[PDB]
Amino acid sequence: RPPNIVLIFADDLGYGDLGCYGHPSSTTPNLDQLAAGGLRFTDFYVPVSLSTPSRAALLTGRLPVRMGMYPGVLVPSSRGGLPLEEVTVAEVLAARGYLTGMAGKWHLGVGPEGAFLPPHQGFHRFLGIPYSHDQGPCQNLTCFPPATPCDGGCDQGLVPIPLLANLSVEAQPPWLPGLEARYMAFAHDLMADAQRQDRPFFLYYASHHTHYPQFSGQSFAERSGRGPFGDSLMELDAAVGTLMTAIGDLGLLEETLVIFTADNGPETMRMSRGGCSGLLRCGKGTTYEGGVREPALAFWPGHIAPGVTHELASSLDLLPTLAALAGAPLPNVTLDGFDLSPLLLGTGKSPRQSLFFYPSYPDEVRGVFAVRTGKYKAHFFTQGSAHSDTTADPACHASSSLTAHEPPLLYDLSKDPGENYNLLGATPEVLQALKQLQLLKAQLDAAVTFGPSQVARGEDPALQICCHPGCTPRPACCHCPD
Amino acid sequence: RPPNIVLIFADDLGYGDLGCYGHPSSTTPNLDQLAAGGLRFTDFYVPVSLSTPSRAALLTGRLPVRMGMYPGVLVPSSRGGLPLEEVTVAEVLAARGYLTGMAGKWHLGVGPEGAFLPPHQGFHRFLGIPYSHDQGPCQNLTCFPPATPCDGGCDQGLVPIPLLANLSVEAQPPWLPGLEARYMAFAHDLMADAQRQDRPFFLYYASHHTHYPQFSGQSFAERSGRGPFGDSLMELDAAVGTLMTAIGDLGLLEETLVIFTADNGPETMRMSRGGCSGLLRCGKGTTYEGGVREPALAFWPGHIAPGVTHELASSLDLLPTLAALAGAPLPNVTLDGFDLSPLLLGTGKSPRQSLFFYPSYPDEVRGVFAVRTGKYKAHFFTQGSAHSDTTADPACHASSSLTAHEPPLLYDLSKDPGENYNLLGATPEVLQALKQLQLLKAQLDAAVTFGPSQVARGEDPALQICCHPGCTPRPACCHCPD
Ligand SMILES: *[C@@H]1O[C@H](CO)[C@@H](O[C@@H]2O[C@H](CO)[C@@H](O)[C@H](O)[C@H]2NC(C)=O)[C@H](O)[C@H]1NC(C)=O
Ligand SMILES: *[C@@H]1O[C@H](CO)[C@@H](O[C@@H]2O[C@H](CO)[C@@H](O)[C@H](O)[C@H]2NC(C)=O)[C@H](O)[C@H]1NC(C)=O
Ligand SMILES: *[C@H]1O[C@H](CO)[C@@H](O)[C@H](O)[C@H]1NC(C)=O
Ligand SMILES: *[C@H]1O[C@H](CO)[C@@H](O)[C@H](O)[C@H]1NC(C)=O
Ligand SMILES: [Ca+2]
Ligand SMILES: [Ca+2]
Repeated sequence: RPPNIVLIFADDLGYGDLGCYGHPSSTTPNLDQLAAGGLRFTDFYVPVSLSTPSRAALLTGRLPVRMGMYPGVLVPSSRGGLPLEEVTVAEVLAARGYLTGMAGKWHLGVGPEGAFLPPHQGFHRFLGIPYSHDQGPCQNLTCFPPATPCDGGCDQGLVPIPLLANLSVEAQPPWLPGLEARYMAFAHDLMADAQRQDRPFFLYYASHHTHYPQFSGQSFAERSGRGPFGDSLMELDAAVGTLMTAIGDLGLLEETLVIFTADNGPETMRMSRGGCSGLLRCGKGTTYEGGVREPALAFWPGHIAPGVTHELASSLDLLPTLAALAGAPLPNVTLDGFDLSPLLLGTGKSPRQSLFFYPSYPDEVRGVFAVRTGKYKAHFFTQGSAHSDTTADPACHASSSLTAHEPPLLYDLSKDPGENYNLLGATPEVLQALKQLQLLKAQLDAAVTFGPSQVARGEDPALQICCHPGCTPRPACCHCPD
Repeated sequence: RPPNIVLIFADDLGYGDLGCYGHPSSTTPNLDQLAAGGLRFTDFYVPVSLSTPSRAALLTGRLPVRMGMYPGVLVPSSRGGLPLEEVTVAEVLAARGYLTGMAGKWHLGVGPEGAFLPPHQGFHRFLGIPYSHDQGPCQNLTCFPPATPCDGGCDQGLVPIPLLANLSVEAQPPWLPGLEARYMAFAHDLMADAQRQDRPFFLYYASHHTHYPQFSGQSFAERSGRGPFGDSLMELDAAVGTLMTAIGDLGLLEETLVIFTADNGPETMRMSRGGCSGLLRCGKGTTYEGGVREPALAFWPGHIAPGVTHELASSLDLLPTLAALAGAPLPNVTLDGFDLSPLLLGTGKSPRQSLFFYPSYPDEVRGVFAVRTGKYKAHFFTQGSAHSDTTADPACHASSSLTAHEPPLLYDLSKDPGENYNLLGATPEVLQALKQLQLLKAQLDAAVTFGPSQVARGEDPALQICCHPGCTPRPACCHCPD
């Protein structure tokens, strides 16, 4: 019997935000305990530093450029989305007899009649927002009870963020100081129903937590010590605790695999209300470590022994790994990941030796921006980001334009994870690594062909989810609070 | 019966170097275990970001400017040193019937006939170097076995670093790839002798570890994964393990208080061979967090319960704390520290509410550079440092000159520990904190009077420790290897 898989996916969380990663003010007890009793990756990566492309890779196990998930991210009125021809991790597990369920952020397309929503991609049940919770006006929305408004006002001229139950609206806009609870209830029911049916479950919990605007329930409002960002993180942390308690009540601890990760680096433009990359450089939107190296925790009593691993792992590896753990056969399409089960179970080492990073806005001429092989990371092209502004490092700012590098900036991450000292700024070891890194790039650029841009398919405001069909005057008239 | 006190003092170690503090490549098993089974401070500080002044504060529990321990640091031919009129933590414990012993770096003066050496300051036994191990030519010295030279060549035109046994030379220069062992042996004997005499011991272990040049024994050479700096840290870590094993063999675990800390931030000019401040800003030589906030661990089974504390603590508090734990009466002189025993034992909170930081080169006109009260830290004067060069942040570089600030740069460390967002760049809470921080500064500048500069007393090459008295041609002729 395959194990119960619980996949927690954080939004805009940095490498140095969790307590178990050394943050001085963060409050993350549950996550610290999960790490204390399980594997903790120090070198877990994501191919792209943005929500849409990153998530596209997690579910499909393939580089975002293949399925046209570029450039940037999808908006509410986007005409495209994650292709149906694509096979998600939910689809492979469902065929294996898994009760699949997703709670939270999707951001992988909505399309016409909701053709791109979770129910059509392999999930049995679904409760959450079709995209980032800031993609819709929030001037009047309350982020912290009793009545503390969400700063910034969010994306204007849009229909309020809808809380969809499968394919139909449940609220619009939902009550943020209580949206988390709805997810936990949904999660507990999914597991309970799965238990009584003698059927394994799969909970993809894509939290809105630590993405702007920062929100929370009265239970965490001003309780972290790190302010708004802290309270939001404390809620995400508590959500992990409740899921563990629920699994504990059902007596599934040793029969359930829990995994925690985030989609991309910290949005430092949010300043004190944003995440922290720690010692790593830059953040969200950039190909620097701070934006692509995400925290990761593997928990599974009696199977995954507690410790810390410095071995190379990526979000592209989850699908094949989970498929191997569930006995579910891998899809026909070429995956860009590996089976990390040996590493998790402790029977061997990780088969991942190289990592490829693409920019927020890729093209077939420049190709991959950075490649890592072993402890060496080359930067063929560097670029800053608006998401990584307000930092002391000028390289992260939007001011820093796309500059090419020949020879590339070579960094030894084992002794310089902060990417401060360029080696080629020679040694037989270094020189050999260079020729290797240059060849790996050329090989991928030659093989990988960019799939048709889904984002370039245009926008149509008629695709915006409205609570009252044939409403007037749209989109403001689309309403149905709690 | 008072507890056995073991004080491990690291040299040039950053806030983000230990594994338990989130470093991706560091290997520090013993220290990670010590933290896992004891208190771990997230807000432990030092008044000055340099070796000499910092150490002067640890032993005396008073601000370095009081006893004239400025400016900069002491050199081998320095005419001055830590005043004998000063009462060290070794002196108060010795009177309480403690077998005191120091192993490692002193850097608190040597003087004429060695009038400033440890034996005259309260230590019964002593084995170590009178100052930084880089203060003397190292072109020919081997840092890593079998025959790997120390890079940089160190301070030229000086007598080789002497390994003193109390007041007399034992080696010059000593074998670095084996200097650590001599310290451990000395430590084990000190504890053993103390045990049989039914007398409590006090081991001040001031390691040379993570200070340049990086050295190690064959046991750790290329075994950390972080290179030279890593190997050096791995040895320091192992040294902690052996001291614990020794205490375990004597069955003193619950009767011995172990404390680990460092004197100042990472010397980032050493680049990949230097420390890491983590998410904190800048490093050694600066008043920024990266240079004054040091890691700290309190271990004591059955007394100090494992956990993490965000409460304010300083190296200035150790003397009064240890004196309270040993029942030893505090000296007549005014201490700038507090008794942290309630915090350690868990019977109460830390009495420390404010922290004052002085620059590498202070003066009575400008006074304190930065003051912290609660979660707010004000910067009345900012300055970079050569020790903090080669970083991406321009504020740390030596290029950044001493600039005044009116109103001061106000930072909320609870939500901005990286000191990126100046609040005064207003709010009743903030505005009230400002007037408070401004008053605290003015009060200290008015009260504290700078003691006569010991460093300004001049240099005399005749004070250099020579193995062969009346040698020729000095100082090169002063030799006695192992
Ligand atoms: C999404 O839709 C499915 C049906 O397509 C719902 O599943 C049923 O849910 C009820 C409880 O509400 C169970 O008693 C049924 O056994 C479920 N049927 C199946 C086939 O699983 C699901 O609850 C819906 N979820 C949301 C959040 O709307
Ligand atoms: C420093 O000097 C003291 C004496 O002033 C030494 O202490 C004696 O050491 C021997 C062992 O070598 C013991 O048997 C004696 O009992 C010790 N006497 C006292 C009064 O403690 C000490 O060993 C010397 N240490 C170094 C490193 O030179
Ligand atoms: C709140 O104000 C905004 C404009 O600032 C407007 O878009 C929204 O409809 C208003 N809603 C309510 C409930 O007042
Ligand atoms: C080694 O060379 C240095 C000069 O580079 C000199 O100071 C030292 O005395 C020499 N020692 C030996 C043992 O060769
Ligand atoms: Ca994201
Ligand atoms: Ca030092």
